[PDB]
Amino acid sequence: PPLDDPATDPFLVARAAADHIAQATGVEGHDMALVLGSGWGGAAELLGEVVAEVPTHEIPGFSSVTRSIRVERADGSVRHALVLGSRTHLYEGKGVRAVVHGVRTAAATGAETLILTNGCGGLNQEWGAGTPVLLSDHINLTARSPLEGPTFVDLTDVYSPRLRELAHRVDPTLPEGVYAQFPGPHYETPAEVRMAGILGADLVGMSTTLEAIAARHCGLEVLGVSLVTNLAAGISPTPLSHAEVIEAGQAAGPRISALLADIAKR
Amino acid sequence: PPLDDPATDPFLVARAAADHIAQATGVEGHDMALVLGSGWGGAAELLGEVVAEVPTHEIPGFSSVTRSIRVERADGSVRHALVLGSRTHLYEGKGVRAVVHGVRTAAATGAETLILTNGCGGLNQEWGAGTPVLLSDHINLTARSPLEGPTFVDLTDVYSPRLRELAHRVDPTLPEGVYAQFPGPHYETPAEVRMAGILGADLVGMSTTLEAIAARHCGLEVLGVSLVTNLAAGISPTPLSHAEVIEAGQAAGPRISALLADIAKR
Amino acid sequence: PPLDDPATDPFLVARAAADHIAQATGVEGHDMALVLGSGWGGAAELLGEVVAEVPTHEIPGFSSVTRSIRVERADGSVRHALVLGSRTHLYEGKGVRAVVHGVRTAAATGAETLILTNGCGGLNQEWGAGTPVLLSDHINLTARSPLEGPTFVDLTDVYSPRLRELAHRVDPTLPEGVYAQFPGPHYETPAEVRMAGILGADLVGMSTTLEAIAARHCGLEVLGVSLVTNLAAGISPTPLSHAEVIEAGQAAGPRISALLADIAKR
Ligand SMILES: Nc1nc2[nH]c(I)nc2c(=O)[nH]1
Ligand SMILES: Nc1nc2[nH]c(I)nc2c(=O)[nH]1
Ligand SMILES: Nc1nc2[nH]c(I)nc2c(=O)[nH]1
Ligand SMILES: [Ca+2]
Repeated sequence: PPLDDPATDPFLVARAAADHIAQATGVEGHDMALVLGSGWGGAAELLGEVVAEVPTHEIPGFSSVTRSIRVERADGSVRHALVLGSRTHLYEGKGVRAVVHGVRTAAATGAETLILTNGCGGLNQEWGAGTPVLLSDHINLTARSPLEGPTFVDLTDVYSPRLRELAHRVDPTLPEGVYAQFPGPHYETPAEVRMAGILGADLVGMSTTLEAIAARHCGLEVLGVSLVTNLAAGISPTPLSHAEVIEAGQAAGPRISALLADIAKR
Repeated sequence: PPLDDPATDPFLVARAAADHIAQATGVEGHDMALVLGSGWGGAAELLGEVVAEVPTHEIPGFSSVTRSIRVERADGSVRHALVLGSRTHLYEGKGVRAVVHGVRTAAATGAETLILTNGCGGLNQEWGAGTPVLLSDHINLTARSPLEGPTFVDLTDVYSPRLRELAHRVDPTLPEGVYAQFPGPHYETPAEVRMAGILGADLVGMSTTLEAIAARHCGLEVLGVSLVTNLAAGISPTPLSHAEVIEAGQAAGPRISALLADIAKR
Repeated sequence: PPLDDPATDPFLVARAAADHIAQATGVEGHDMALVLGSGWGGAAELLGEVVAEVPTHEIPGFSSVTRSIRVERADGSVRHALVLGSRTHLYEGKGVRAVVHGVRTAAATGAETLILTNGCGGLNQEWGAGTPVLLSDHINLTARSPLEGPTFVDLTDVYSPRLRELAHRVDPTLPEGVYAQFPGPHYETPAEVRMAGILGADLVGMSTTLEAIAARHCGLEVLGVSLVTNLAAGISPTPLSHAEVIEAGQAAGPRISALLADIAKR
């Protein structure tokens, strides 16, 4: 049944998603899932040997290619990473269920670990375009929640200290920040960015927190990595050019992809 | 007509609601109404003589028991209190009309006083779990409103000085606070809690302000009382276990039940 | 097709609107457009010669009178100002598309400059009721966006410095401030007002920013002018009576329409 239909149980569709993915991939269960956001598009190429590719629109609940990858750890053991193909934003109007469907499907496949990445604007002048920042916490400014009902979930540690420790083994220099989510799709005015800051955020973007609350609700351990696309409006006196931003964004691709693939082995 | 349809006038449903109530109870008009939040389930047991109980889902506009209670005052005269059953939340996804329908039903019965109570997280460390707090003002962070048109209504004193005066005669030690309504149902993150602080809140919860605005627009005097369920996330260095919370919550039962009962007689 | 039909292209409907206007008015294109807000009702009477009046409920996508005005310039040339009739608020529940249809219809007629006016409450005590204020930036607190897709648009200078400079050649005494948009229609509680102050706003109201973001997306140069209806709740020690507000409101009429006429010539 259609995820859009309020009578529909969202987890029942995630269930059917998971069961399709297992049949189409020959992988009974996965161990971790990655949501590659703006800028990480090739961040999974060094994850490992692709085991299966599933036309994403073919999976229950969805509507480009979801990948199943054998991650090989140093001791030789293997994990199975589910790389979600698409991504649906809150701004698309498709409902919060559609925004978090990837996450709940990740869950149903048994992937206890979730890696959420995104592109965003930075409020700390110390982190320029290209800088990856670990999420230490978040501020959901969407006035939305992906949970329906008396689902009183606790968010005291949405972003697992365990996982950031493992990220800091791969690169002890990665800074940490509080990520704030705006509904988007438009960008923030300088007065809005000052606001984000006053409220305590170090980063601003238009995704991830709904996904994160959803995942914690499913009992997942969540790693959150932002790739600062460029300083937020009004932060730097000398704003980068749009071409400069896109340029600083491509430059990061190899580093960023090296990062994920390494963290994923642990 | 069903409240869910934009065509329906929510007030006409309220009217049907109050007419059902006067018929079923034999009480032609109530004088005051009480909404019992989390932790107040038994706060109306010393209120007075229960004259009638109406299964809530039987009153037009709803869908668990609504009560008419006689309040015997000092001077020997009576007052009838309507104790609204349910309490539909914004997060239930049934619409803002469903949220404030009880308040409009109460207004329709002729109540001129509304007491709203709720359970919330506290940000003042002085107010441990079990602490009742009068609302001196609120901050509605739901980006939603109960009013549907160029209905420009004044909120300069949503929480009546008169009623807080009376409550202080009953118990001059009730502190007062500014309450913030988040849409929920998830709880706030340590960063969002600090944020509520930064914005000027002393308390965070998932209800009440929509109801209060609805009420003032209907001309009622509002008294808001919160019951700190437990310090908000990240507030206390030392979290209280669930046993401590549920425990501090039950110990407060006798006090708030006596509080309302006294307040109702005035 | 109807605008609230998600499959409908909001821009096709703007186009259809621009075409109706062109034939109904005889003017092939407009150069600028004005949105008359609360208190600006007669602010376009001195603009110039009314070349045509089109009942609004008659232009595609709408549902009082939309005006086509010839503006005579210093060098003798002329410009055409499309003065939008109506004005649909976010609160009416019609959808964000109907809120910014006016703007999109203006752009489609070829207008390049847009003057957004509104009445609002003020947080600065030096700007009492009747004071016109220019917007230097805004804070959109509605959790909504007029944009429906990966439409990533830069909002670093929503309110054109160019125009604000012209605004100041006309009247060098106009102060500037940051505008906060609440979804409304209920007004703000004293704490919500302090909140807006802490967040960086000098003015609070129920419109403008979604339109502005919409204009900026269409490539329009935006000039935003508020008229302080009166001080925000809890700001002034001695609040004005509603009689004093409406009065201060009308006494500003001639200055306000002189202002727009002079600005319209440039
Ligand atoms: N809101 C918001 N979203 C973003 N997404 C990206 I990539 N960069 C930004 C940014 O600066 N602000
Ligand atoms: N938002 C919110 N609602 C609550 N309800 C209760 I009981 N405790 C809380 C809390 O800490 N936050
Ligand atoms: N939100 C808001 N809108 C307004 N519109 C006008 I006229 N005055 C106000 C005000 O004080 N607050
Ligand atoms: Ca597993």
